[PDB]
Amino acid sequence: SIRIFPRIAGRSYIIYGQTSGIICKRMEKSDNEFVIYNYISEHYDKFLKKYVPKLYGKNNDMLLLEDLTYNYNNPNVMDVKIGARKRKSHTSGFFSIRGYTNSHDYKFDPDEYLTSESTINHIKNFMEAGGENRDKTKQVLLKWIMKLSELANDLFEINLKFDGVSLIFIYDDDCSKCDVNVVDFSRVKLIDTNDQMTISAVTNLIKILSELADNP
Ligand SMILES: O=P(O)(O)O[C@@H]1[C@@H](OP(=O)(O)O)[C@H](OP(=O)(O)O)[C@@H](O)[C@@H](OP(=O)(O)O)[C@H]1OP(=O)(O)O
Ligand SMILES: Nc1ncnc2c1ncn2[C@@H]1O[C@H](COP(=O)(O)OP(=O)(O)O)[C@@H](O)[C@H]1O
Ligand SMILES: [Mg+2]
Repeated sequence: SIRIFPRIAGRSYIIYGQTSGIICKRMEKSDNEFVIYNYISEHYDKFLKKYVPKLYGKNNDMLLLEDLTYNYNNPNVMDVKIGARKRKSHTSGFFSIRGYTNSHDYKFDPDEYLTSESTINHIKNFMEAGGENRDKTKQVLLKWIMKLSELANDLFEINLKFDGVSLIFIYDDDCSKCDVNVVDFSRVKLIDTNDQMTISAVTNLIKILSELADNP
């Protein structure tokens, strides 16, 4: 019957679709996530196509979403919250890592406030599954930098407050494939300017990933 999806973070009920390449995410409190997918579809379709998993449909309170992990033999996933948290400040100042594949092995704790040193170490821990080939992990980082730098650019022209949105970083163990996408629109709001807090989150990650890519 029901196969639970292996979430990295969050609190939402998420299951595999009965069909390949789909995940079903329950909207717990309101349909606001659906309203925001549809708004972005009508007002910023290009943003939706570049950065956001496909919404294929709705079944009562379930969103049918593209499984970002589907085309991977051995996916490693990191969830980084880049939008404002509800009440708390960010564990790494401009963003909060919420989890990653194998994080329990490094005693990662999502409640722990981190220094720059510990933040960088947790991202390094996440890259460990990618093996010893410096050149291949560096190509993963550069492709993430490529898409995040375009996202930061595009966000200047989008009049949404991306409260609670996450970045889902994915790379294959063999480092042949990687991506990053924006998920979780449940608390996103209309506003009459751009979201400088969320832009600062992305530019700060671009800065951290760039030092990792340039490390000797
Ligand atoms: O601090 P946040 O905003 O990163 O964390 C929220 C938390 O989000 P998440 O960890 O499920 O993504 C849950 O909120 P929802 O995203 O589910 O609405 C927690 O329930 C929420 O606590 P609360 O809903 O009981 O206020 C966390 O917020 P808070 O710790 O800032 O209060
Ligand atoms: N489209 C997706 N494809 C693959 N994994 C996803 C997708 N959306 C969410 N996830 C997984 O589910 C987790 C929680 O997703 P999110 O939308 O942030 O839900 P919540 O509202 O519970 O925080 C993420 O950390 C990630 O592991
Ligand atoms: Mg979330």
